[PDB]
Amino acid sequence: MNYVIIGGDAAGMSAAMQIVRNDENANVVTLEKGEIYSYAQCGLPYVISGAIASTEKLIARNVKTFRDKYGIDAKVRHEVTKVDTEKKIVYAEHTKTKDVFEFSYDRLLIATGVRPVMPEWEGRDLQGVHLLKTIPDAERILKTLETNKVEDVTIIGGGAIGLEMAETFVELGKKVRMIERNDHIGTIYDGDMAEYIYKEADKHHIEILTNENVKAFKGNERVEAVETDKGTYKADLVLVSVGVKPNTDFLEGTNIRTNHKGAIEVNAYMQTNVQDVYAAGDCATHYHVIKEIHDHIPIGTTANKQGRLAGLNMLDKRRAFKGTLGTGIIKFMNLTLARTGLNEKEAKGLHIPYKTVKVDSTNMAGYYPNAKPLYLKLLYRSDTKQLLGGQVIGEEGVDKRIDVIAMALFNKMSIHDLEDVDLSYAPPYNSVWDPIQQAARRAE
Amino acid sequence: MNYVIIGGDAAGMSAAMQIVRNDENANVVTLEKGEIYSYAQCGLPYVISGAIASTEKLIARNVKTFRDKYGIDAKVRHEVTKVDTEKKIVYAEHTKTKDVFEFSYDRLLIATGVRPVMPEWEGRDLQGVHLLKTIPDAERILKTLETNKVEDVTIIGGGAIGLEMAETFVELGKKVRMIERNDHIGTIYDGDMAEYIYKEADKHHIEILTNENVKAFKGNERVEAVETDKGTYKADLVLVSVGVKPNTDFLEGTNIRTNHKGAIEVNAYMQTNVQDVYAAGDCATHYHVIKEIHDHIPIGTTANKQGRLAGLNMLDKRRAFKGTLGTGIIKFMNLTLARTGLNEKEAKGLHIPYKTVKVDSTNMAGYYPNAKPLYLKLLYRSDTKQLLGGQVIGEEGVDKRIDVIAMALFNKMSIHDLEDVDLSYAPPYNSVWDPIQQAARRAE
Ligand SMILES: Cc1cc2nc3c(=O)[nH]c(=O)nc-3n(C[C@H](O)[C@H](O)[C@H](O)COP(=O)(O)OP(=O)(O)OC[C@H]3O[C@@H](n4cnc5c(N)ncnc54)[C@H](O)[C@@H]3O)c2cc1C
Ligand SMILES: Cc1cc2nc3c(=O)[nH]c(=O)nc-3n(C[C@H](O)[C@H](O)[C@H](O)COP(=O)(O)OP(=O)(O)OC[C@H]3O[C@@H](n4cnc5c(N)ncnc54)[C@H](O)[C@@H]3O)c2cc1C
Ligand SMILES: CC(C)(COP(=O)(O)OP(=O)(O)OC[C@H]1O[C@@H](n2cnc3c(N)ncnc32)[C@H](O)[C@@H]1OP(=O)(O)O)[C@@H](O)C(=O)NCCC(=O)NCCS
Ligand SMILES: CC(C)(COP(=O)(O)OP(=O)(O)OC[C@H]1O[C@@H](n2cnc3c(N)ncnc32)[C@H](O)[C@@H]1OP(=O)(O)O)[C@@H](O)C(=O)NCCC(=O)NCCS
Repeated sequence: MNYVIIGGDAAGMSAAMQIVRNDENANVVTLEKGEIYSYAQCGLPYVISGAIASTEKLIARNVKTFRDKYGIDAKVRHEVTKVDTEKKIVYAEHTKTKDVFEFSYDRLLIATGVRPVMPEWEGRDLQGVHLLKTIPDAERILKTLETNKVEDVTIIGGGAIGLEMAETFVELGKKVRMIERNDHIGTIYDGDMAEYIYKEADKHHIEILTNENVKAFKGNERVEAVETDKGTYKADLVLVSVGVKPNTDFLEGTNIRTNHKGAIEVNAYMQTNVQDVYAAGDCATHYHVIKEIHDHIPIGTTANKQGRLAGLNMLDKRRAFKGTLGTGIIKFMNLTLARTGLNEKEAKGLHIPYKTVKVDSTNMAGYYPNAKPLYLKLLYRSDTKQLLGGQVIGEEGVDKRIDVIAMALFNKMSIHDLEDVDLSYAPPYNSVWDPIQQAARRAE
Repeated sequence: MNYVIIGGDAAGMSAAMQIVRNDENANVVTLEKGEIYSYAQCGLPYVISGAIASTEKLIARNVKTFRDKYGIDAKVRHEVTKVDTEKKIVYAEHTKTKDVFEFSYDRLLIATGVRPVMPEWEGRDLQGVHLLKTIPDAERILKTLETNKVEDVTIIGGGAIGLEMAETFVELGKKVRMIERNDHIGTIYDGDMAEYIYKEADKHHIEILTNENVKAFKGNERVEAVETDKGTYKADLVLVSVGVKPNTDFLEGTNIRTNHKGAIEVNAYMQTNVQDVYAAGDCATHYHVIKEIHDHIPIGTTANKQGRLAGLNMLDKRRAFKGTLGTGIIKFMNLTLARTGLNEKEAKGLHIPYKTVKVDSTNMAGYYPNAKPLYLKLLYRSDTKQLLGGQVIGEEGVDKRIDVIAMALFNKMSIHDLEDVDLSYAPPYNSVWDPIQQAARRAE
């Protein structure tokens, strides 16, 4: 009956909505550190590029609707600093006044996501050095672009956010450099597939520096350069995108179990090891359908799914989380980059015996106008032929293929079974055998 | 060792290639009535529209390649007129010289497809009255368009071909009318989804006539009008697209079993009831994954799969055909029209208890530029919640959704399990919950 939720975004409010819809007696208090509930972080790079009019467009439901329409007691500017799991009390600080409030719970959900990491580099705090996570973050980047002469941009790190932001700055007419981390090589794409990414970057004049270590950001009051172990380069704006950390520091002393990076362990039902405490989203671990271990792959689709499940389970509407597949998709310049399941680094790290098939193909009938190349790779088990993962790169029809591969991994299909599926074909959409099925046929 | 195949297209040559690849000693004779092997009938409307340079582009493999590279004794202009299943002899008549040849078989495959039906209308034979099946057919339509002054085009019938051809003639700048058969209402799309098709046709000034019966085609040497039971309309070119008949006429007298429309019955292994006689493609029946009965849904994806399977089984590499889902996709003007599994007419005819969910949604994040409307309908069993079928209509991202639905149907998934699949999401491709999942959530 008293439900407390910490975090006011995808996971926390997916949970809140379930409770509110399915328990009319429920007293729901939500605790959010900032001033903005339920917004699409994913739209941030597209507001910065100007493709979306403003950050207000990213708001999915405001705090006024949560309060007035749904009877949720949604707090803004409340940062939780401590949880007492024996007394069942949450302590929150008002972020302006610093006055302390306490909230009694019957069931608690931790839905506090992750934060971007800023390594301990000289110059970290120079004006124009940025992280990107929140609407205020995006506004500070725009403010730097508005109030300065920005021509050279350096991105530290790659991955989804780094690549999307490279595109965003290219589209804003900047000269973009990105300095990539070698600990992140092979983590998303195999090396033979990442080649298409390097080619596309190079084609659009995005300089990618490999095997080079940042050491300081240089400047007086603002950044003007980035220093690495191999040079110093002019930069008028630096975006740091090198990793994330679960926002779980405040739970120190609660006995709530955490993996090595600080993500909260959850069982099938979003429950922690501590009675009546739950977790969901980027702050929690994510059972992996193919690894069969609790991984950490923080994304918004998983966050919404786990938050919804956590709400249902907190109402005792028992329902197991089926897992994540590690699915990810990125728009990068002219290319779409998609992957799901295990890549080679992951399969090797698990000691799962696998083979691969790679096909350079087209997204549709080769004779049809504007058929575009499509590169597709599948991993499958050597013994049982179970499909393990796929990576797809090209300009069109990539999302279709990764979604089909995601479906196959979800159903634990053997690679050769993909040959039997009655997928759609007409000349404007596909070939009579889909690229996935042609790759399946080449498998042993 | 002596394999005889009748039909030199998708099913027949898919079989041929398997036999040739997997039996070094095999003597393969293929018998094709026309002069063209292995071509994409699907590309024909797109050659006619000018989108594809010529019919030559549609040829996948030459008879010269089959003969020289693969050692297949590929005959052209050989029309099989009878089969003696006791003596195991195939009788073919040369289409020009009328000479008769005998071919002895150890295993026989019938891969003779369907033919478009021309009802017995006065004027059937007027110049400018056309069927569309073969490359010569497309050439004759082009000849009519090149010579004759064509302004008004009438299409009799609908379905994929009628719709694709209405677009083709619009793009060639003609005034297009379609006269639709009421025996085919609800057979492909439910009435509520067909509405989008009528709106789209009307939008582009394609006049569609309903509950109106053709009576005659009028003209001198060439066609110039179409008469129905309600009027007579100018037409300089008529395309008739009212149904297909399996090309199995010639088998009368054998004991080879056929369904009511003449399609040859095949078991799991593409075998007829007659020892050592197989069938595949449009001339055969198609086991339906969801109906659990042998249907007839002639389409090129199925023909290639069945032909390949027939070749394999003819070599005793035993492999069962898993079935068809009745998947179909059409480009029509600005819309993509897709369906798979059962629609309401099919579910009702089978007495399967079902419910439906319909969602008016978008293909991607609503705040992202050029997000387009997406209309999606699912049917599911009211008892077990098994997904039964789906129809998807919209401008972009329709093929992706139907392929995901096809995968779900293939795996016999419950509608609510769709909520748990880790499908891809980024703002340019989808919403955080795919439309399929939002519809799934609305189901009982
Ligand atoms: C630039 C960018 C692009 C992205 N693109 C995609 C994409 O294309 N596809 C995709 O699926 N995902 C994408 N994501 C990720 C997706 O946005 C997140 O996974 C999702 O927001 C996670 O939801 P969550 O509720 O777990 O955490 P969050 O959305 O981070 O919400 C956590 C909330 O908790 C609050 N909080 C933290 N600590 C406390 C505390 N002590 N007290 C009170 N409140 C606290 C924070 O203020 C925050 O609002 C992207 C993210 C970024 C930054
Ligand atoms: C305009 C059009 C558009 C299409 N679009 C699509 C689409 O978008 N997607 C899709 O999946 N499918 C599409 N199809 C259907 C697809 O083309 C067919 O399903 C596929 O060609 C069927 O292959 P099949 O080998 O069984 O029959 P066919 O390809 O018809 O081949 C049978 C062959 O047998 C020969 N033959 C017949 N009788 C005899 C005889 N007695 N003796 C000797 N030879 C004989 C014929 O000459 C023919 O070449 C389309 C068809 C048309 C006409
Ligand atoms: C906005 C947010 C609170 C969603 O709240 P929600 O109420 O769960 O979602 P909706 O408002 O779409 O409502 C969904 C429910 O209403 C039901 N519903 C919606 N329309 C319906 C209709 N017309 N008829 C019947 N039922 C309907 C749905 O079936 C669904 O039911 P369920 O929850 O029992 O499965 C949550 O997603 C959020 O905070 N998001 C943050 C933004 C975000 O997603 N960020 C990550 C993006 S990277
Ligand atoms: C063209 C046609 C003969 C295909 O013949 P095919 O030889 O089976 O097809 P391909 O040439 O693509 O060869 C496929 C085989 O080679 C193998 N192969 C292809 N490239 C390979 C490679 N690079 N490395 C290893 N193996 C490869 C495939 O795995 C496949 O093997 P399998 O048959 O054992 O599964 C047949 O589809 C046809 O006649 N089509 C008519 C046109 C049509 O499709 N019409 C209907 C469209 S509507």
